[PDB]
Amino acid sequence: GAMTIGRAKVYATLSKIFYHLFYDEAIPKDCREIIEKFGEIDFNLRSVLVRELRGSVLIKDMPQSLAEVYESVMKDFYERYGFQASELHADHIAVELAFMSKLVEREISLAQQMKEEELYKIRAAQHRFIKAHLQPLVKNLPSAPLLNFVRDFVREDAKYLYSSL
Repeated sequence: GAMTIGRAKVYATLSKIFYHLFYDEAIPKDCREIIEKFGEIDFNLRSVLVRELRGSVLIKDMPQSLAEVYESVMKDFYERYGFQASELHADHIAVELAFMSKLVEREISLAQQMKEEELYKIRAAQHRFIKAHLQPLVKNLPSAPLLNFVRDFVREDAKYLYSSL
């Protein structure tokens, strides 16, 4: 219901914002206003910074052996749920957020089709994805209003999923 729709919207909206910042494009006012519903916020992050918000870059504790194959690790997870990374490295924050929005969009339908077992499985996949990939990425973000918002959202979403599981 309402919760699932909302989660999908936040993930999709954050993803789109990072894609625009990546290419040094203005954020559509439609996207801004969505995040501005939470209140006023600064959307000014340098494209040079945004381009490098990748898991294998931000996570300094990542072993070189893992960082060298991390794209394939990400793509293996994505392919399992029929997702393909658009344009950017598979471990880029924008792509990871887009993948979450897609998992949550599938959850919306499964909840209303009342498919209990598949609903548990999709939520379990979301939590697995956050624990393995997205949360480690976001915990290593530098401090900025947009990035802190993403931190807060992902932290609270994983708690939500853990409790629902």
